[PDB]
This record gives sequence, structure tokens and C-alpha cells, in this order.
Amino acid sequence: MIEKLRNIAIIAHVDHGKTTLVDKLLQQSGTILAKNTAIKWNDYRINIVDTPGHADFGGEVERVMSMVDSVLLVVDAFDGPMPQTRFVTKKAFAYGLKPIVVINKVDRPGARPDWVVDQVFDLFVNLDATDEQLDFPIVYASALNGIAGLDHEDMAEDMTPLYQAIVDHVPAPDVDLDGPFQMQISQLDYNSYVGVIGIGRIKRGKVKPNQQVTIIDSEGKTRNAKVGKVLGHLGLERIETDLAEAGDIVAITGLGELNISDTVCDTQNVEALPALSVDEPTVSMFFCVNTSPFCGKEGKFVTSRQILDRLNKELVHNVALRVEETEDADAFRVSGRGELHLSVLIENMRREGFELAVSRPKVIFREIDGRKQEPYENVTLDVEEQHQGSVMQALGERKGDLKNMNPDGKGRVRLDYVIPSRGLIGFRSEFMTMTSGTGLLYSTFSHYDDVRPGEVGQRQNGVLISNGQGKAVAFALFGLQDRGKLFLGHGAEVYEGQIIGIHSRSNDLTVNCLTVLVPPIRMTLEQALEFIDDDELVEVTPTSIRIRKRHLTENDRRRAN
Ligand SMILES: Nc1nc2c(ncn2[C@@H]2O[C@H](COP(=O)(O)OP(=O)(O)O)[C@@H](O)[C@H]2O)c(=O)[nH]1
Ligand SMILES: [Mg+2]
Repeated sequence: MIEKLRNIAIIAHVDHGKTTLVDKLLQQSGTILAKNTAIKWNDYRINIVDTPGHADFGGEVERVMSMVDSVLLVVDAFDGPMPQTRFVTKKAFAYGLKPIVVINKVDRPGARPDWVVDQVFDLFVNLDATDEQLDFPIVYASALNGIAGLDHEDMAEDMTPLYQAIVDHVPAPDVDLDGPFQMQISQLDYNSYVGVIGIGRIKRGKVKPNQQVTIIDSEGKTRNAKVGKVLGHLGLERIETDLAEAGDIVAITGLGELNISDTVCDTQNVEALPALSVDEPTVSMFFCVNTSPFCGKEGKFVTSRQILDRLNKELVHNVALRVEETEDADAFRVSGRGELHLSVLIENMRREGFELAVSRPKVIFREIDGRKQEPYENVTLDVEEQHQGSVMQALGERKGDLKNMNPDGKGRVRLDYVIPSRGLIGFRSEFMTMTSGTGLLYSTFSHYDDVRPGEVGQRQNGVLISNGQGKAVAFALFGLQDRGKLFLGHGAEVYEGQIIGIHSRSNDLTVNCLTVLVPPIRMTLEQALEFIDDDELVEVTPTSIRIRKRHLTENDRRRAN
């Protein structure tokens, strides 16, 4: 009784048809997407909660997973599952959800249902439980036709098989209807007429308008309020309801400025629901002021405790990152998920008009049970077979453990590896030019395990360091090619300590370029950032980043050796 409820989330890569699919389920029932679509189908109430784009480090995904009891993975019948929906799927498994895989667009010519089944199944290499991987039902669809079926040759005349699968395989909400009222805010919304809107799935009890209630946050603070309106979902809309009970995904009004993870409880029996997720950062990196003599050249405006507050602004757009204070009052220890995470932060921190010095990314070590541990992660690589012998030995040098390989049959091959983040850092740069830029690479954090004894091979080559400040002349640069490749041509402005090229030998060579050329080496942010040794820093400015030593003079460098 009152358990005909099906709270399910939906995951789909762009243009894989999740808007069309949900739309068909709506029009064929008794009732861009909406955040939640309520569907009445034969006295069943199915809530389809939407998942955000592949780039949402705010932590909305895990909030969504906290409201649903299953997830709906929509996959193109030809393209198969995309690595963009990787993490959203990962978090679904992390919340112990058993997925329902919908392979739609089955009507397109060359659709390979059998193949995309394997791909999805293999994609569940997300340390996914047997329970999750075994018996995930496969509903084939053609959303643009409104047709579904358990087989793709044998298809129903409507979306009935999909409805049935949802009813059959999605568990009812694990809630008690008779307990005292309890509801955690999962998402927020606003209406200039209604005010702040709190959205979530009622964990316990019931709620009516004008009900007296107590709000308790994650730390333990409490405040009393009276709910104004209880908005239930019906279609793509929200209507005022006189009663909402456990299991219902509803919207509440007039509780003031609700914060996410606040728990709305009956005035007595105030019980805060546990704060849910946190993506522990695995890669640390230093953000420093531009100590360089080019302090305010192109960099619009930055002092010490200026960009610091910007490192207190990105702190809620993402909780996978941390920001700590270093002894150097002009440098800060900011950590994150991967290197790509901290990378793009800079990329339009640059377009934001900033200038900063940044070290090389290092993995965050953790000591557990006396044994130090480092982050390992799963890597899938898609290269041409002319590169497979090359990229294999490369990862092997980076302490990569081979787990699986699968030839394309058409000249390519997909490789799978278990590798510590330590050895994977800055490999994307080497990888691309190694595979001539046709190869592809994807990564996903797996687990912390005992550190692999040893270190990753260092840069081997030394660097050409400028001894003074001035304009680089063609007469000197031509003589420098006798000892390696350089980073600029005639006319470029350089200072002392700045690295201008790559030494042919292993040692650092202090050279002057002040007293026609071969094409200079231009490095992108990530390409350069993978070139950096522990005694160096990248200097980033809104038009182009440059490279330098930590200690600018040759006198200071000798002391630190
Ligand atoms: N041929 C074909 N096209 C489809 C099917 N389902 C959806 N589409 C098309 O895919 C395009 C984008 O799908 P959409 O619903 O927006 O998916 P979303 O972008 O992930 O929300 C639309 O133009 C649809 O016409 C299908 O079963 N067959
Ligand atoms: Mg669209």
C-alpha cells in the first residue's frame, strides 16, 4: 500500500535521447528536461530525476543519487556508452544503485545492440558489485518512435516494456510512512513569488502546508519555521498539494534560506540525515604569486591575499578541491580530483585576468594502518596498433599494470591499466605526440593501496636558463641550437631565471641570448606543466604562459645543491 513509487535517476550522454525518451514516457501514460519528471502509469508513480552535464563538480550528482533507488542509463545503439558519463555512473554505483540500461536509437542503420551491451558491461569495470553488474535489465528503445522492447528484433508497439522494467527492477523507497517527518534538502530552487524552494525525497513521515517544523544542518544547529506550501510534482510542473508523505519527491516553500544537506524534521524528534558525499582530492598543486620580474606585465591584478579569496570562491563550485595555507604567505596548497581538474581552473583563471606561479602536480599520500598509501586509478587507452607496442612499455615504466587488451579488428586496440596517479601525471602530453594525436585516453580514480616502491623517471634532459633580462637576438639563438632546442625566436623579451630551451645534455646550462632560426617550440599549459621539475614553476598570464626556475639566479641555485 502506497508503495507504487519508483524514484529513478537518468543518465545519458549528450544527444543520446534522454529528453525524447522521458517525453515519450510522459505522453504515453495516465498523467531540455525538467529536473524531475513525475509520471503516473497504471496507479504507479514514477519519478525520473535528471542528472547534470558531465562537468558538475558542485556535487549535484551525488545529491540526485541520494533521492533515487535506481538509475536509468540511456545508451546510443551505435556509438555505445561515452566516457563522459563515466563519473555520473560511478557515483550511482557508489550509492549502491542497480542500473537499468536503455539502448535506444535502435532504429538507426548499423545499430549494434549486441556490441553496445558488451561495451556497457565492460564499462561497469567501475569496481561495480556483482549484484549491480549481474541482472541489469536491457530495454531496447527507439524513443523517436515511442517504441520499446526486451528484444530489439521483437519490439512492442509502445513504451510498455520500459515501464514494466522500471516497475520490476527498481526498488520502492526505503522509507517509513508512519515515523515523524524527516526530509533532507537535496537541491534548491527559487521563485520571486514563492521564495527559496527546498527539494528532496521525504525520508520519513508526512507534510502538509502551515505545518510547524524544525530545520537542522550538518553541524547541529537548529531553527524553527512553518512550511508555507508543499509542492508535489506532476508532469514537468509543480502544483500545490495538501499532503506529501514519505517517498514523495516534493518541493517545500517558506522555510527561509534552506541550505543543501539541511534536514527538515518534526519539531520533536529532530534527527539530521547524514551529510552524504565528499570527493577526496588526490592531486595537490601550489598556486603562488608571480615573483617573476614580470610582476604586472600582462597580469591584470594579483597580490598575495587577492587570488586567495578566489581560492575561497571556487570552494563551493567544487568540494573535490581543498585550499590550505602554506608558510609562504604568497603561495597556497590547493588539491583536487585529477590534474585536468586543477588545469582548466587556471585556463580561465587566466581568461579571468590573473597572473600566478604554479608548481608541478603531486599526488596526496595518505598513511593508513602504518602503511603509507597512494591513489591508484583505472586507465583505458584507445590507440592504433602501430602504437600499442610503444604505449605499453611507456606505461610499464610508469609503474602501470596491464589488465586487459581488446583489438578493434579495424586497426585499433583498447588497453586497460591499473596505475598509480603518481605515474600517470603528465602522461597525456607524451601520449598524444607518441600516438601522433590519434590515440585517446580516459582515467578514473579507483582506490588507495600500498605505495609502489620506486619513483617515476625524471625529465632526463636539462634546461637552458637565461642569465639576464633583455630581447633575444637571432645571432645568439642560432648558436644555441648547437646545444638543444629553444622556445622562442628573434625579438622575444626574456628575464633572468627564465628557461628558454631544452638542453641536449642532462645538466642545467645557464646561457645568454642577448649578445635564420629553426621553428621555436610552443608549449600549451598542460604540455609545459608536464615538463616541469620540482625546482621549477610555471608562470601563467592571460595571453600566454612562460617558464622559469624557482631560484632565478645561478648563485641561489648552486646553494640548493
Ligand atoms: N533516429 C533516432 N533518433 C533519435 C531517437 N531518439 C532520439 N533521437 C534524436 O536525438 C536527438 C537528440 O536527442 P535528445 O532527446 O535531445 O537527447 P539529449 O540531448 O541527451 O537530451 C533528437 O533530435 C532526436 O530526434 C531514436 O530512437 N532514433
Ligand atoms: Mg538538445
